[PDB]
Amino acid sequence: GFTRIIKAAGYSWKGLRAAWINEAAFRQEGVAVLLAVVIACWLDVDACTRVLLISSVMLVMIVELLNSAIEAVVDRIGSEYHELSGRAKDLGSAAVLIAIIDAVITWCILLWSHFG
Amino acid sequence: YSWKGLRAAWINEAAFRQEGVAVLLAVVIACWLDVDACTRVLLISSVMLVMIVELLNSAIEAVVDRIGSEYHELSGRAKDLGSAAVLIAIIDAVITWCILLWSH
Amino acid sequence: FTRIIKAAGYSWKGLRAAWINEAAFRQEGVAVLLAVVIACWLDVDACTRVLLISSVMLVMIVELLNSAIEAVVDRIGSEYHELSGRAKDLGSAAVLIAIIDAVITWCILLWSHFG
Repeated sequence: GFTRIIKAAGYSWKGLRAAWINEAAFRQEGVAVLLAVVIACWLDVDACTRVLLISSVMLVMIVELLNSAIEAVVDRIGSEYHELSGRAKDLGSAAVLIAIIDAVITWCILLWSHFG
Repeated sequence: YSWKGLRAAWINEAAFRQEGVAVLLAVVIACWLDVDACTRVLLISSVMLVMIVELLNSAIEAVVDRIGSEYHELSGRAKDLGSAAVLIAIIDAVITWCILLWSH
Repeated sequence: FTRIIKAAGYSWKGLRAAWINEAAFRQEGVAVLLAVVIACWLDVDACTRVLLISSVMLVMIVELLNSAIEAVVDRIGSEYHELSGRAKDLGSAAVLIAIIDAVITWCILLWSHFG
């Protein structure tokens, strides 16, 4: 079904709008993302450098989204159950950090060869 | 664990079959074109990422369904959030191929 | 600046937990620093050096998200008394594709370099 694509596309924009509204950390990163994305589109670099500059930052977005989905499950569980170790939320937090450290290292290495 | 989940996602998820095709297709096309290593890697890694995310999405959807048969605001929020991550990976793959191939 | 310090602590607590508990994570931690060392020491261009480190770091990201899902299934599987590891499977499947992707990357990158 071709309409199945427009359906799953609907479920997506719903989760993008809901991430931007409820999740605060998603908003700040989205700023640094669209900035960096634009910067990459105007930097005089090669298609490999440009893609690597854009994708590394967009990975932060993807990971944060998966982190928000996990938290929504812990919150769901937290409504029925009383105690929460919050260890699942701690692991999803680390994943986002590693994505950021990655994008930072990516941008530095790529720009210090470029500007260097 | 590994092969049990890839055969489960293939038999069940229709969008995963379309990505499995896409991954292998990407590997081929990346190998045919006269491009350098980094280009070939980016051509493949981008599509493989879409698959990696879609698997994590289906993993979450599996948990949401196992928690309760009942839809909650927070459970619906979970599914939609993961479904959005897949889109970004798809778009990221689209951007990747465009920047690389327009330059070629 | 108070929310940022709070989140980074959650990340250290998460990293320290994954290290102590998950053996596969310790192997991947070794892999990252080793990937970094190998990628840097080789007279290698920027994009390749990034891709050599990025690909291995991506593995660590998926392993962490996987272990996060595993923790949720185990909170359920403790209070639900019903175990259908459909989720734990799909998680490990993702990490595998991350690893395959990493090997391919290192292959194609290092193959072209020494070509």
